[PDB]
Amino acid sequence: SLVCKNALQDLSFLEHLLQVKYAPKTWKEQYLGWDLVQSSVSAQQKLRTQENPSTSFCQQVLADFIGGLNDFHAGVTFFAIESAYLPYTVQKSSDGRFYFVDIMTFSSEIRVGDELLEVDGAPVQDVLATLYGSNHKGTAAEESAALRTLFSRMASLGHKVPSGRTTLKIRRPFGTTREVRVKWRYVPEGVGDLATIAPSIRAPQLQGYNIGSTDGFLPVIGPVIWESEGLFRAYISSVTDGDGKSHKVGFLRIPTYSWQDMEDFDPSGPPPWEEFAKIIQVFSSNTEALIIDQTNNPGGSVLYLYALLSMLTDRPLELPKHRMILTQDEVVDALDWLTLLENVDTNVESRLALGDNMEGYTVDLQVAEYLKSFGRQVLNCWSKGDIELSTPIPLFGFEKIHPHPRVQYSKPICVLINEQDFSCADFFPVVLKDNDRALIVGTRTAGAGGFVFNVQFPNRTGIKTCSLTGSLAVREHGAFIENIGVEPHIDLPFTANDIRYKGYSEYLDKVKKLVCQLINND
Amino acid sequence: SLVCKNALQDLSFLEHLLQVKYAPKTWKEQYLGWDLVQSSVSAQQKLRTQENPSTSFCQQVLADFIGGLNDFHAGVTFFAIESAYLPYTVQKSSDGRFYFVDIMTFSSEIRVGDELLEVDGAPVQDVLATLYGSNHKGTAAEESAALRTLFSRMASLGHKVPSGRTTLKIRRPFGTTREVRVKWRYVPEGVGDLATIAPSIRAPQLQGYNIGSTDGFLPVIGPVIWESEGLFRAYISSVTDGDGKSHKVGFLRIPTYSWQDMEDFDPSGPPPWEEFAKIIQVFSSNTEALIIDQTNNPGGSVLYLYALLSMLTDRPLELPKHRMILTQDEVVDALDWLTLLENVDTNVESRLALGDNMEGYTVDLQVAEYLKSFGRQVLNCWSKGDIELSTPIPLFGFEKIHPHPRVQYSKPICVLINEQDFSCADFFPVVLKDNDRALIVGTRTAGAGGFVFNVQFPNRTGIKTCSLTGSLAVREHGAFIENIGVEPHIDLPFTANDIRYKGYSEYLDKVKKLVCQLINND
Repeated sequence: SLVCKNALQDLSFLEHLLQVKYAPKTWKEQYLGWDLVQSSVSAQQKLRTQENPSTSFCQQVLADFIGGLNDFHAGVTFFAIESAYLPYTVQKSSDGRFYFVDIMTFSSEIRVGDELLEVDGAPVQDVLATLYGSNHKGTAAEESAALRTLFSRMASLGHKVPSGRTTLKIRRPFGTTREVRVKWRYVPEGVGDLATIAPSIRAPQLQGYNIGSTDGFLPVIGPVIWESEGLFRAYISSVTDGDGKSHKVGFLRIPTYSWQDMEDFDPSGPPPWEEFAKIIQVFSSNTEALIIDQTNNPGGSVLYLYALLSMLTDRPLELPKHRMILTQDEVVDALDWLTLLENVDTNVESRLALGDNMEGYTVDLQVAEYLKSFGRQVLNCWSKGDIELSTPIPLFGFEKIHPHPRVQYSKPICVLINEQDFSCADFFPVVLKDNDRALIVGTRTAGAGGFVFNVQFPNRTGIKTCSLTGSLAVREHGAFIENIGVEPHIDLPFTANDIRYKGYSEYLDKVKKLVCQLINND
Repeated sequence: SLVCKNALQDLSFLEHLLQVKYAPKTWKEQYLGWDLVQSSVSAQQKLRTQENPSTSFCQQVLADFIGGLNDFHAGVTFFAIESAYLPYTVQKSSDGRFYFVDIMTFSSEIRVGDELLEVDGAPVQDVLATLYGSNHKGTAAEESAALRTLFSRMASLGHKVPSGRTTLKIRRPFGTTREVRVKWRYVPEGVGDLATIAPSIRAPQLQGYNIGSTDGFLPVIGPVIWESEGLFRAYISSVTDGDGKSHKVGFLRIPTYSWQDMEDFDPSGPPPWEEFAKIIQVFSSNTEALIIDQTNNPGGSVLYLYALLSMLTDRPLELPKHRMILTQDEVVDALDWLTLLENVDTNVESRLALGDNMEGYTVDLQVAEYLKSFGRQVLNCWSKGDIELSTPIPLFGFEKIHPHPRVQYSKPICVLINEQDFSCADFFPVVLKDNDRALIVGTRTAGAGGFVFNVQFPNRTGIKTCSLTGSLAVREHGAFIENIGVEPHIDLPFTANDIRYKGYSEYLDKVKKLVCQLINND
């Protein structure tokens, strides 16, 4: 089959990429027991045993292949518009129950607070399992990612896309069970399937709960005495400990690290790191502690991550490093750095070459020194042959974060994290935890440790982008971040009660106690 | 050998790319007698047959492989910085002699006008031959392209970079012949040769005359009575025909079609197409004819090219079409135009969606209909399997160039072209000549007629980018532009007298004579 031959040829290329620039390969083989060849043959078998397989089929098989790496940064997108979604958002309680927390439509028999029991006569947990990847380990993170695709399928991601209607068995809060008939919002495929066209081909002739949400879903922690009216959701409340003694506590939500994609961001007005700074000043002056909600964050720019970290300390913070796979491509970046900073010996000279700030991070002679150090280390590894999985190297050469020159929050911090924190959102709590700067609370993060790089190549299988991880992050003490993530100091999952009434009062009550203990420092 | 295995693996990927998205393949096989598998096997031999090869050696072989396509748009750049340069510019006359026309250095032994006889003891011609591509066809375009690298060698382009002193043998205008010792401005390689690193690579272990010159190199054809002071070089001169009768003739130079790269261009200010409109309004009033200097133009933005062409006609012009190779990547681009203009149904909406214009080309409902038609034509081809080399299709669906609404030049035009006009500089004369709007004078254009795409992929051979041609432009009469380019009406090459005495008097006298015959409308 033409379609089949194309998929096998492209499968071998993706297989090849994994052997050239996939830094976590060795980790996956040892941690998951993953085997490139077997996994590859397992996919070839699915392609070869179909029957006039469709382009869609092949895309689905290739996505599962890359899906077997159990890597959030490793995936495959296709040139396919087909999709189907249901205007519902659910959240799972620590005791295994799924509740609707948001409905985006008309008074359907499904309301917020109802519990989801089945999908097409099958228990929700069993339907989710069919959405897991080949090497599913059972982490909360993989579970949640699967949940997110329960009501949002896209051919561009390799999902099977359903159409028509489906049955959801829901449970009302007063015990009434009802089977509800819902209809997928379906967008038909626009790219014609290559198999249908194959026989007619002629030889050439001449002549919110969303990840990244600004506000998040947590209700205020107590009476508000102050509130920011800018980009970020931030405010001051008064919490009374178990001794009727009031305390002023700051609350701030860091929604994403790709600052330009922030809801309501205006490229003409002042950058987001400047408004963040205005909020910290207020907090430094009028608060005794700071709660930072970092849940449901996709990550984004590292330099921005560093920018925010630099305003939450008055002492340098040690940073993790990355084991990299080097090619002459990285070597040229190294040389570019060294020449750009060649004649830099003063703070003024640093800014003249790098700018006043790098996405919020203050530029100094120290920044220029780190970057030069970075280029020298890349060049040294290259000449030493340490290029398959390099000695750990810090991004941009930054060994540590130095306190911002003007604003520095120095009181106790309590960061809230969850299974939907990836990339920089993994790093934020890692840095604060390992440097003992803050109390980490919530549930283990996703474990997406390594920078991504995308690869595009012409093909007739519909592959648009294959993204891969080019590094393996390692913490001060040796622990890898990939797949493990960051464990919180206090495991605090959401209960059925927190979710069922959308009050999260048991979660917030817990958070308030911890903070009070931080203040009273007992 | 590791560097060799890698080059063979990467060569095989380049070979594959040519079997998937290289539109002029069929044309190269029949017009050039080129054979993929044959050239490939030849490259493999050079690699294997080499005694412990270096990275740059392999890069040279892969560049020679791609150069065998004899396509100005097909090339390979490498992550390498080594390079050598000599501060001289040379121009070849029709009789086959090379005279210096520019010296970017101190008053050395070489002067403008001197004739270049040899380089490194070998005659100039033989030195150029070492630079020709596998399937060199003797065209002037190919020989000028090689001449451009005589004094500029870059490893980033796969050239062998020389260094040290060399000998240029020249001849003074009065007969004296001298051997001049010179030194290459040499930049050594900064990206370590992988072959030198191979033995120690450890296994992964866990934890003017330039193309695009604004002014060009032609001196005014007569006394300047008027002169523009904008970005372009334009003026009005009074050419007294054979009978002393003075005629006011304008002169305009179109340096490039990538307006953003123009000399002194300023984004924060009025666009080049607006200044072009200003200049034309002036010629419509104060000239009886117009000479367009379009030599040494690298091409650029198609829309911008249509913009300028719409301001030089009062009647519509037929446009060439393209035979494209299609993958779902292109099908998606097509669908995107269709959704973007899904609700466009009036002139006003057309501009709300596209802007008052697209790089100078007047936006109208017709324009939008053209774009939707383009998306529909691509979809139809896909559904028919006409994807290896589709039936001809106009870029953006633009069947014809519609005259600019505010400014149009009605009087006769003379366009000067040469072998260093590529891409859009091929189309400009092709459109005017096919629609009988202008007199084309000079020498055949390069013949680079197809759109390009760039491919990147991780590798240890140091390949940065590989550009390929994804389309074959076809003229109304059925002739291809690729390799053939466009032939002028009057063949007027630059004679030795034109070059040596840097006056192009023989040339400009012929141009002036040809003009007056047009103003006399005989």
